[PDB]
Amino acid sequence: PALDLIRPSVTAMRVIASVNADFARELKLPPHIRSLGLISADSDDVTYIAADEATKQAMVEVVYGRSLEVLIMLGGPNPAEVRAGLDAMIAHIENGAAFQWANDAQDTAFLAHVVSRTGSYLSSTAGITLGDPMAYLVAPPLEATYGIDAALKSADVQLATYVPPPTNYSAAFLTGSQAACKAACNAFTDAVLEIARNPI
Amino acid sequence: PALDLIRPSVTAMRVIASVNADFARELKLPPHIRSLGLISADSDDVTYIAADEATKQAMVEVVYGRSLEVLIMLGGPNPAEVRAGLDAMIAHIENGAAFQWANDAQDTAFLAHVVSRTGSYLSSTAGITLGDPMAYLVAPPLEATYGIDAALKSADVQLATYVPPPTNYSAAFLTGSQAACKAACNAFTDAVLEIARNPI
Amino acid sequence: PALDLIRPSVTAMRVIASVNADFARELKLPPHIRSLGLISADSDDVTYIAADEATKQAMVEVVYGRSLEVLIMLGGPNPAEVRAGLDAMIAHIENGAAFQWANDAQDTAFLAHVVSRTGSYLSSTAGITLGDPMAYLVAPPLEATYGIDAALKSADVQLATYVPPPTNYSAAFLTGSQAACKAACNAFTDAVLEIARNPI
Ligand SMILES: [Zn+2]
Ligand SMILES: [Zn+2]
Ligand SMILES: [Zn+2]
Ligand SMILES: [Zn+2]
Ligand SMILES: [Zn+2]
Ligand SMILES: [Zn+2]
Repeated sequence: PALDLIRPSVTAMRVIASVNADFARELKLPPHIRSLGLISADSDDVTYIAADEATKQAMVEVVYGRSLEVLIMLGGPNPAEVRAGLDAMIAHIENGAAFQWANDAQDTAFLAHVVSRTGSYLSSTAGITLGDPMAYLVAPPLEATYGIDAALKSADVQLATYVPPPTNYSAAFLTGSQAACKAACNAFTDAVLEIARNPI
Repeated sequence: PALDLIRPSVTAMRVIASVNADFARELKLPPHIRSLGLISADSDDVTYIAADEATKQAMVEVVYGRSLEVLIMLGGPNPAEVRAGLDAMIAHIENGAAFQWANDAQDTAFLAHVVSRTGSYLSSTAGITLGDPMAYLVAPPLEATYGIDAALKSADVQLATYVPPPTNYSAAFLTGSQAACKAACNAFTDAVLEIARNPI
Repeated sequence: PALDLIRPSVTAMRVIASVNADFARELKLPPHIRSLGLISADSDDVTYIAADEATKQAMVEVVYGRSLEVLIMLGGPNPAEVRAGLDAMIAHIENGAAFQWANDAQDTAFLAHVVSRTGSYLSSTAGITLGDPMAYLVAPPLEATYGIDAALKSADVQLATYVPPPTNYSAAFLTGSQAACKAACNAFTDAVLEIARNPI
């Protein structure tokens, strides 16, 4: 209704304890990576954030990950490090960051979370130092653009990465400090809400 | 009765997460191998084929394996790679290659499977390139010899390894292509069946 | 009553598959150690002996461990080696070495076990060769001192480590042979029992 979460979910899972010679290659795989985790899920950005958050709890890395709703192949040395990694992705997936509705009619959904310590997945899919804070904002395009601008007019932050909307949602990440990351966040959600009630 | 499978089974299992200094030695163990998998089973050849098939799914290798009905000690770096290995052996053991009866009286049992991509266990217990196809034929001695010959007179194949029968069954492996590996296979089973009905 | 065991127990557990950069450091952690096991328990000495006994079953080592009743952080390369390690600590904890009562009134408790092959935890918290036998004697202070002396007057053994009592119990370790380790052990328990009935 208001800002009620949207529990995302895990739809499939499977570990490949020892990726083929020929697969690791075509796949373009560091030598050190012979184990593999396949995770899929519904929300992309909420998985993106998991992939990230499991790059900190197991020595793993996101070999891959795009919107289908998703797929994230987590790479690691032995399986036991990609397990803990997957088992974490789930955990940050089944109960962590979540979209939210922006109207009551439940038909215009947004996403304002703060990543306080980027693991290696977004530090990198966004010109950043590993760990720097971040504001991951996802909303419908138009609802999106207007909200960033606001975002920005709200805190000393910068666009930390930005090809625009053309997810069928605009997403964007803003760094700066981390409180400022938060206000910006707040202000993103208000923007997007004034429009979902009355702009749109 | 006819060619009804003979489900083999797993009788025991145990991982040794960290083999003794002194055991690894007497055992003649590569340094890289400190974990160990003990598997036992009934059918030998069907385990042999598992040992093989788990050498492809976990970075493991068959440190050992002979007919007792069996024992296969799988070697690996950490345990988590010998687990996935054992868990696979089982899987290819509880539901994969299987002996079959050759008479109806259920008392003369054979084994004709095709290993399309040898892992490192048989490529090696048979002058071969790693992965080359293969025809693993097991049958009572006499039923055995007559059937190979046939085997051979059936497809362009070669004996890829062969000390003869003297398992209480003759076994033998034939390489060549892989279709030819199959006909040879077919022709092995017919041979062995004409005798189990009427030669024997 | 007499010498009835005192089952110790495991109160908490948790694996940290990938210890922080900054934690491993402050913690003073070999590079090779990125996985971590936290175990806690009631009896200290009985955990001490586990920590030890799991240093032999998984490639792990006791990064830490003191009396609180306890905490033992087990260090290892991947998690799969610290798991097997923890799972062993438990096993030698839930069913192995155990305190015992020394009176019937159940209020003066002792501990006489023989560690026949020290792993790396005590070989080292006691000038010893890795594996040398050992006699780990824990008893109330006074009950303690009198009993060692006896200990010693009983077998050719040596104090293998000794800051005295000031556990709220004196503990001490005696090496020598391993039978002699045992008599010494026996004689420690009698001593401590003559006093728990009548000295004390
Ligand atoms: Zn594991
Ligand atoms: Zn948030
Ligand atoms: Zn595992
Ligand atoms: Zn077959
Ligand atoms: Zn494991
Ligand atoms: Zn004892």
